[PDB]
Amino acid sequence: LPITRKFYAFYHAPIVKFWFNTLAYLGFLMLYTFVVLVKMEQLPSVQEWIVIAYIFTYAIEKVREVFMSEAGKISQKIKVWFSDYFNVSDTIAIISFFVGFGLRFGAKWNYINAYDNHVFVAGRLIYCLNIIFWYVRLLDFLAVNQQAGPYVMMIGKMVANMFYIVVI
Amino acid sequence: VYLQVKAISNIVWKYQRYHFIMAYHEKPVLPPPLIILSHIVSLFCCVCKGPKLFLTEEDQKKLHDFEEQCVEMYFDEKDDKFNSGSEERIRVTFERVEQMSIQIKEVGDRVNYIKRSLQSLDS
Amino acid sequence: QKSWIESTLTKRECVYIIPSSKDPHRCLPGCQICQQLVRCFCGRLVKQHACFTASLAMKYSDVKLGEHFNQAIEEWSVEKHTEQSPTDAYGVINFQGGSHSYRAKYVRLSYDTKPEIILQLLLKEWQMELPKLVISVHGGMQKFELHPRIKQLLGKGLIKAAVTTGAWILTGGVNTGVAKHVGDALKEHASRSSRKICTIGIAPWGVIENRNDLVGRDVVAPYQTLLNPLSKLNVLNNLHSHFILVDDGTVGKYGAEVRLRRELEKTINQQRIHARIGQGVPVVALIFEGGPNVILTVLEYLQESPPVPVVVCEGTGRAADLLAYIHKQTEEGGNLPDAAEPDIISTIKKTFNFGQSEAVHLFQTMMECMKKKELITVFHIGSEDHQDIDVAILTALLKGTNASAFDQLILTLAWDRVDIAKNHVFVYGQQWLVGSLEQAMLDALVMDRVSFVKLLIENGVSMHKFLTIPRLEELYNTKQGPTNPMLFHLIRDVKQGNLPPGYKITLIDIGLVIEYLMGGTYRCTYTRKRFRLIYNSLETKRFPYPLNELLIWACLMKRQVMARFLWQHGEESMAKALVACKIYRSMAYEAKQSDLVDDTSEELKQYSNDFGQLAVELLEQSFRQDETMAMKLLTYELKNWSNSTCLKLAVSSRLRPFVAHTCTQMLLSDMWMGRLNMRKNSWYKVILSILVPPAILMLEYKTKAEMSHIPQSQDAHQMTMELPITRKFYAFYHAPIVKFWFNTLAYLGFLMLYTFVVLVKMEQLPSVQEWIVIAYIFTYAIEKVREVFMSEAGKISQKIKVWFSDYFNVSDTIAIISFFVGFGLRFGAKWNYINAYDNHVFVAGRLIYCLNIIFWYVRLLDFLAVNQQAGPYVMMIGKMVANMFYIVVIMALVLLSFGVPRKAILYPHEEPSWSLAKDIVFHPYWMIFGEVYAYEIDVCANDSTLPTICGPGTWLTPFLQAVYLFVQYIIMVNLLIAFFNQVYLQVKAISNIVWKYQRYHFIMAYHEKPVLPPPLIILSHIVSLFCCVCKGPKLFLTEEDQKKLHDFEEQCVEMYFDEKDDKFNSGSEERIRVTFERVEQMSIQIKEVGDRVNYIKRSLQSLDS
Ligand SMILES: CCCCCCCC/C=C/CCCCCCCC(=O)O[C@@H](COC(=O)CCCCCCCCCCCCCCC)COP(=O)([O-])OCC[N+](C)(C)C
Ligand SMILES: CCCCCCCC/C=C/CCCCCCCC(=O)O[C@@H](COC(=O)CCCCCCCCCCCCCCC)COP(=O)([O-])OCC[N+](C)(C)C
Ligand SMILES: CCCCCCCC/C=C/CCCCCCCC(=O)O[C@@H](COC(=O)CCCCCCCCCCCCCCC)COP(=O)([O-])OCC[N+](C)(C)C
Ligand SMILES: CCCCCCCC/C=C/CCCCCCCC(=O)O[C@@H](COC(=O)CCCCCCCCCCCCCCC)COP(=O)([O-])OCC[N+](C)(C)C
Ligand SMILES: CCCCCCCC/C=C/CCCCCCCC(=O)O[C@@H](COC(=O)CCCCCCCCCCCCCCC)COP(=O)([O-])OCC[N+](C)(C)C
Ligand SMILES: CCCCCCCC/C=C/CCCCCCCC(=O)O[C@@H](COC(=O)CCCCCCCCCCCCCCC)COP(=O)([O-])OCC[N+](C)(C)C
Ligand SMILES: CCCCCCCC/C=C\CCCCCCCC(=O)O[C@@H](COC(=O)CCCCCCCCCCCCCCC)COP(=O)([O-])OCC[N+](C)(C)C
Ligand SMILES: CCCCCCCC/C=C\CCCCCCCC(=O)O[C@@H](COC(=O)CCCCCCCCCCCCCCC)COP(=O)([O-])OCC[N+](C)(C)C
Ligand SMILES: CCCCCCCC/C=C\CCCCCCCC(=O)O[C@@H](COC(=O)CCCCCCCCCCCCCCC)COP(=O)([O-])OCC[N+](C)(C)C
Ligand SMILES: CCCCCCCC/C=C\CCCCCCCC(=O)O[C@@H](COC(=O)CCCCCCCCCCCCCCC)COP(=O)([O-])OCC[N+](C)(C)C
Ligand SMILES: N#Cc1ccc(COC[C@H]2O[C@@H](n3c(NCc4ccc(Cl)c(Cl)c4)nc4c(N)ncnc43)[C@H](O)[C@@H]2O)cc1
Ligand SMILES: N#Cc1ccc(COC[C@H]2O[C@@H](n3c(NCc4ccc(Cl)c(Cl)c4)nc4c(N)ncnc43)[C@H](O)[C@@H]2O)cc1
Ligand SMILES: C[C@@H]1CC[C@@]2(OC1)O[C@H]1C[C@H]3[C@@H]4CC=C5C[C@@H](OCCC(CO)CO)CC[C@]5(C)[C@H]4CC[C@]3(C)[C@H]1[C@@H]2C
Repeated sequence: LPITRKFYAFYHAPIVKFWFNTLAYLGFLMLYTFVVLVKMEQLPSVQEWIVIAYIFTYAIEKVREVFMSEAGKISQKIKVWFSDYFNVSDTIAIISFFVGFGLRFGAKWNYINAYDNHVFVAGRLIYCLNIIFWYVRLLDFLAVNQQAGPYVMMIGKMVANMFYIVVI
Repeated sequence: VYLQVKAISNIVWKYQRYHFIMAYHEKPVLPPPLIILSHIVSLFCCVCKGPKLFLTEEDQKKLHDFEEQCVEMYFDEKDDKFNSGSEERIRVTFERVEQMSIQIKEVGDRVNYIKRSLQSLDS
Repeated sequence: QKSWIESTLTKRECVYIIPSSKDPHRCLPGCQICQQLVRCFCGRLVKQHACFTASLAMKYSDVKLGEHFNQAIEEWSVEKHTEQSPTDAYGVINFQGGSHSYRAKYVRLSYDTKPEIILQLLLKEWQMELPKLVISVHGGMQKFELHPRIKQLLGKGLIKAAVTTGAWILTGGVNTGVAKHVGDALKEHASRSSRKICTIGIAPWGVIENRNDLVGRDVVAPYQTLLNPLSKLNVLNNLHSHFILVDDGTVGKYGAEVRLRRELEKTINQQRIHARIGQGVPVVALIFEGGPNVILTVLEYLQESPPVPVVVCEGTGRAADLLAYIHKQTEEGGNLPDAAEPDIISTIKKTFNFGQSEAVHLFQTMMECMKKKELITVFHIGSEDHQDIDVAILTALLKGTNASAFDQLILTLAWDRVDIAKNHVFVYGQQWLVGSLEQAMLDALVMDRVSFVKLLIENGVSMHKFLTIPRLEELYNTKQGPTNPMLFHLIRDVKQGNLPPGYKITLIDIGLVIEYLMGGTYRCTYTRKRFRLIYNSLETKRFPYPLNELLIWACLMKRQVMARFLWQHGEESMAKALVACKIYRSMAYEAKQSDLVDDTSEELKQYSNDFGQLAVELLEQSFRQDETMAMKLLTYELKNWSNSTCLKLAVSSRLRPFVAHTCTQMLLSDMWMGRLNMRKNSWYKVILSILVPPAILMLEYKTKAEMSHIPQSQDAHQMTMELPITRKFYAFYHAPIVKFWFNTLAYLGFLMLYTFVVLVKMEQLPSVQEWIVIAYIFTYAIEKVREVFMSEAGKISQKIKVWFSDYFNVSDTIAIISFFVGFGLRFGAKWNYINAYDNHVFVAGRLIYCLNIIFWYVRLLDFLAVNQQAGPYVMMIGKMVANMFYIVVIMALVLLSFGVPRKAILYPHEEPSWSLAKDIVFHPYWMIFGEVYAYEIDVCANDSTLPTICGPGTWLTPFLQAVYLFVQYIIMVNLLIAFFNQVYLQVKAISNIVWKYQRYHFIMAYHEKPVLPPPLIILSHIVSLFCCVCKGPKLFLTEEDQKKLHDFEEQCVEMYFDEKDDKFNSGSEERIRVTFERVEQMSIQIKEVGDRVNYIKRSLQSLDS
């Protein structure tokens, strides 16, 4: 196979698109985690800008995933993509981070001590909680394996079929 | 409830593996920090400029032949898996042996007439 | 042109015109209605002959104006008045409406076509293989009628003979004749849809119905099932596959059967039946009620050269009956009994409705038909006369056609059918040629016909006699069978890349493959200096044990069904099966690695575990007879398999169920004992007798009789050839159980000192204890080196690959290397002379000790697993740690899902630090173990240990943690419990087997270990070193005992088969099968009596009256 057709066949492989997103997402969770733990000044650090960039561009990937879906009438496109645990959890996590970035960038910043503007405080605690949507998503990646998938697909069927013991 | 959720959860997994693979098979190459490039390319050009199993007409026939034979076997095997089973051979055996009893005893009668005959014909 | 059919074949058709019967019927002016109706002698309506040149004559009436010598026309020359052109009717019938739509196919050619063309397209274009029989059914073709038994039974044969020989039944095609009748059989049987009989049934395009439906080039046809009551044109019969529709160039006419159905028959009989075989493909002629023409056609095949035989049938109709009728009257053929020589002509009259001049003419044909009664037969369904027309058909080609039993057999070989030859070739008083039996075994082996191998080896063909170098050597060099295309791969590997053009495989080569497949040091006979000589020189050119040499062939070339057959024969049955399990297991590994197409590996892995399961099932059949001899079987030097052992082969194939049998464990115990009888003695006494040497003299040992089944070294054999006091010590100390309890009590005296050093302070120089500690490890390390260099394996790269495939030999390497980093930095240091633990070098070297210790307590599981109860539980902790890696990663997301928000919400001023890598992982890990940090939740509360962490957002952590533990203590930690509880039997069952297997490698390591433990072992090293520079076990039998053991194996094999045959024949499922099949047959033989008895009654009601 020639050199030019020997790249195109790699990059347009599903396994490659996976291990080329995982290593990005696992480089997103290592920066976001860094932002969440480390203090946060008036303006986003280089890391936090890259964090917003992923989510934003990721959100666009989730819109185009809807409009260019197989389904027909939009009301049916908006009924298969929301019948998915992680596409809801993205919606909740993309909408929430932009409540967080809204109240974090959009704030008065007392200039004496942060965490004296409850607006600023709020927008962070949105970040520090939205994070749970993004570690839990690694089960979308970890379930690729023939051994791990099932154990991920059991934690739904054990949480569901024990609601009644847990009320007792 | 472990076996009966582990058996299912394999099947729900192997089913969801379809919707997952066939989403990367239409996903951009480039990940969601740099995907915006592949979006602008597709956007810019779609305003300006799924998979298929491409067979040759010869292979459409060879595959068509494959389906035909494989159907024919499915029936020819199950018919034998039924006729070869013991429960079925007991049924036939039973129903024969019923019929056999009949066609023997009527001979048993008839033979008893050919005997009392020859005991008296020539005498 | 794109189509080889019409590119080659052509269609003939009338091009001139010849008015057939000029005289018009009615409608006073002839001119129009004459031409409109009066057909050409061409065939169809004269007006229909388009073919433009004729149509510029049809314009007025015809060619050759009106009268214009009306007599002159009257021939329709089928070359001048009839030109041909490329075919435009060749396609595929679909038989519109057919109940699963059975298919066929058609062409349309000119009868002058030569058979080379019909044959080549048949086998190229239509893509078939040459058959192995041609049943050309030249019978009567008048839609005739039969009785059910002969409608039904006669097919049971005819189908069967043709599916068992891949035949091509060659009918007349049409559904109003012999074609119609075979279809009645073809459907009643259905051939269990497959590539069954590939019936041809050649007929014309002239008498055919719906010719216009299937016109066009390579075109599907809507050919329809027209059972219109009159329909002068006829349908092709249903079940017939491939058709030919030879267009003479005329509707209505006949003749497009014989011009080709002659040539085809001869032309197939001209071709070779198979690559190996060199006969002509057989032709057999079947007759269903024939006719005036057929009864001559019958005669023609009798008169052909080759004399193609015929098969007729009593009770299909006129001809088959009469040919069977005169077969009764005529005796010898030459006779005709003259008392009835027109009395048959009385019958010849009534059956047909013949006349007189033809009556003798039929009778004439009957004579030459009988003149050779030799090559013709009859089917008497009414009696037991060679039942099931198969045998008659298959047989008839052998009885009549003069051919040697070789030439007979070799045909039956091609037809994969012994039952014929078993009862019609291998019959009484036969002229069996000297080498024909041999030359046939050459063919049955290569072609994979085990059934004829069995047949020939029964009738007498010694493998010892039929197994030279040249014979055997080419059996590899054949493609004429189910070849493994992988054998050529392993060869080109061991040649290191070399690959000549044709490459005659030599027996040097097969040896080097087996040396490579069996591994270790397995030297085949094919590579030894002796055999290398004689191979470069060519009964001394024979092999002693052939079925040991073919069993390799049958397995290298992946011919399982041959391998098992060649296994039950011969001798050394257990050994052979375990070699096969290694070869297949070894080919599978090379297939996976070196792929080219479909792995065939699971095909081989199934082939290994089949043999490898016979050995296990052959052993138990020997362990249940005499457990003693069945332990000698596992140990006697084989001498045909590289001086190896029936057990060292199982271990080589990782065949756990054999080493984990209860005979391979009672032997290993008997070696674990040694010369000790530890069923009387007790483990108390050994531990005493070690620390009390003179208590050895009160231990009850075993006699040389009780150590017959126990393989020994040379020296112990000598101490039993040449008990005294001096031989009563040597037998103790050189016991494996003693070498164990004499190392444990050292190692357990090492761990009690090392532990003392680790805990107690450590001054500048090692204390007496720590010197003894170093001594053990050092001398122990030497024991681990010599354990490698003097290992069984060959090339060092393989010695350095088995000793590192062991959990504790790695852990030693890590622990011996590490302690000498520790002793290096502990002895090699400056020692501040004010306080230790102020030299980080010294500190370091200790913490190496205090951590290396974990390698040395964990090793007591190598000692504790000796027990039959503890071993498994030790061999489970591997299979539970392995098969839960994936729950435990899910348990680490949840940990950081919680640890990152909490350290973010509670400590919101943290500069970058390494503490942000502990405190996101630290407390959330100790929560899994029930430490809730209850006075650190709700840090703003009044009972808090963290009243300074109170700030914005810190009310969220009680919720996160609630969610956390519900996952990490109720969902997930109780998912483990449910994991283990449900994977317990299936790991406990295994872990027993993995333990009982590893007990081999453990015992047989003390059986080559020094007596003296790793503090004092250095003495036994220097002794062996000093002397080896200056100066495994064997089961020593006497020649008499080699025979008694040989007898033991023989009988035990014979029972294994004789028992399983009865366990199958005694089972209910099998008795139902027979009962069923009998009771079917019984129904038949009763009801026929029920008939017959009903005739003997109506008789006697009227005879005397
Ligand atoms: C695929 C489908 C699923 C995904 C859905 C995707 C859509 C996501 C849905 C989003 C809807 C959620 C609400 C909007 C977010 C802001 C809300 C907010 O509080 O704003 C604040 C900031 O408002 C500003 O104007 C300043 C900061 C810039 C706004 C950036 C947010 C919009 C980005 C959206 C990009 C989305 C596009 C993504 C690409 C498609 C207003 O409050 P404040 O000014 O801070 O208050 C000052 C108070 N003080 C003066 C007393 C201190
Ligand atoms: C910084 C962070 C701040 C926020 C933190 C707080 C986060 C709170 C945590 C939230 C937990 C989120 C996980 C649950 C996801 C849904 C599960 C699912 O898919 O169920 C089912 C969806 O069934 C349907 O019928 C589809 C529509 C229902 C969607 C449910 C929306 C829940 C919204 C909650 C709003 C929460 C928002 C709260 C916050 C304002 C599964 O599929 P199905 O049943 O087969 O689908 C029907 C298909 N069918 C008809 C063909 C069969
Ligand atoms: C006091 C505390 C109380 C407990 C608190 C809450 C804890 C519990 C969680 C609560 C979250 C709310 C979602 C509940 C799930 C609903 C759906 C379900 O049950 O199963 C359904 C799918 O299930 C899923 O898609 C998700 C299953 C839940 C996973 C929980 C997250 C684990 C990791 C979080 C780590 C966080 C750690 C850090 C936290 C800071 C499947 O059900 P089914 O039977 O197959 O039905 C058919 C489905 N069908 C319609 C699509 C065909
Ligand atoms: C079967 C196969 C598996 C087993 C493998 C068996 C082989 C084992 C493999 C071993 C490889 C591991 C490395 C070698 C060990 C020393 C490393 C080290 O740090 O040395 C140190 C001591 O160096 C000295 O020279 C002083 C002490 C004597 C050296 C004794 C160690 C060698 C013994 C080996 C006997 C092995 C043979 C055993 C018998 C066969 C160097 O550092 P330092 O001088 O302390 O630093 C001073 C710094 N300061 C001045 C600032 C304070
Ligand atoms: C944050 C903490 C996280 C947990 C920490 C880590 C803890 C866990 C341990 C980690 C150690 C790393 C080794 C893991 C084992 C891998 C191999 C395996 O799974 O099984 C394999 C063998 O297994 C063995 O030979 C060893 C099994 C592990 C025993 C663990 C030590 C127990 C005692 C420690 C006491 C320490 C107490 C003191 C501590 C100071 C068998 O697997 P299989 O399926 O049969 O496959 C076929 C094998 N075949 C190829 C040979 C044919
Ligand atoms: C269940 C049966 C039990 C009862 C039910 C009754 C329900 C009624 C509940 C009512 C809640 C509202 C009243 C409280 C607000 C008053 C103000 C206050 O104290 O603020 C405190 C914040 O504390 C909170 O905000 C408390 C938590 C609010 C959410 C409650 C859970 C949602 C319902 C359940 C759903 C969950 C989802 C489950 C997911 C699976 C601040 O005070 P502080 O703490 O001292 O810190 C400040 C210190 N500083 C100023 C120095 C920095
Ligand atoms: C969105 C997807 C992107 C794709 C990812 C790649 C793009 C991301 C690339 C670069 C991003 C950063 C560039 C800007 C400048 C960085 C400065 C900085 O932080 O320096 C710090 C290192 O860096 C960190 O501590 C944070 C970044 C590295 C670790 C986290 C991400 C790694 C994973 C992603 C990559 C591997 C993937 C792994 C998984 C497969 C060092 O400084 P400090 O720690 O402050 O201390 C210094 C000492 N002092 C303070 C005393 C002076
Ligand atoms: C930057 C430099 C490069 C290195 C960076 C990257 C390092 C590596 C990255 C990740 C760690 C795991 C690597 C193992 C992959 C092995 C291959 C494999 O088989 O993958 C499998 C799973 O494929 C997955 O992608 C599984 C999920 C991993 C990504 C998500 C993070 C989960 C780990 C974090 C969780 C928190 C734990 C936190 C712990 C502190 C897919 O194949 P298979 O199942 O074998 O398929 C079977 C059949 N088949 C083989 C025929 C197809
Ligand atoms: C490598 C393998 C070799 C084979 C092993 C045998 C060879 C090893 C032989 C002898 C080694 C010691 C000889 C040197 C001098 C010892 C001095 C000493 O320590 O005295 C102490 C006893 O001893 C101990 O406390 C440590 C040694 C004995 C216990 C640990 C090993 C026992 C196991 C091995 C043997 C049984 C095996 C059991 C399991 C099967 C007593 O002094 P103290 O404790 O300091 O207190 C005194 C009071 N004072 C301080 C107030 C004054
Ligand atoms: C110096 C003065 C003398 C006293 C010192 C010596 C004392 C004794 C030494 C050790 C204690 C155990 C002794 C039991 C032995 C009984 C005999 C036996 O059957 O052994 C078995 C196991 O053989 C072993 O060797 C098991 C492992 C013990 C040595 C390693 C230490 C593990 C225990 C410590 C771990 C740390 C725990 C910490 C706890 C605080 C072997 O035989 P079997 O399984 O019966 O075989 C079944 C079939 N058969 C019978 C037909 C063949
Ligand atoms: N290859 C591959 C592959 C890749 C990813 C996945 C994960 O698939 C996620 C989808 O799987 C769906 N899903 C799931 N998801 C399991 C799950 C999701 C999230 C979490 Cl935190 C957990 Cl504790 C478990 N369970 C389902 C069920 N019981 N019935 C039907 N659908 C289920 C869910 O809607 C979600 O959208 C599965 C397979
Ligand atoms: N008789 C006897 C006898 C004596 C000792 C042993 C101990 O086992 C020794 C070997 O056993 C091997 N082994 C083991 N060892 C188990 C083990 C070893 C160490 C530890 Cl700490 C633990 Cl938690 C468990 N598991 C194996 C497996 N699942 N498959 C194949 N081999 C396995 C391992 O390589 C180790 O070297 C086993 C039997
Ligand atoms: C998939 C998983 C997602 C979460 C996670 O794993 C992978 O992502 C990782 C990224 C890590 C951080 C990267 C860089 C640094 C900088 C360093 O700066 C030293 C400065 C100074 C000290 O004084 C030198 O002198 C401090 C540590 C820190 C913040 C890491 C902490 C652990 C983190 C958060 C890891 C976390 C467990």
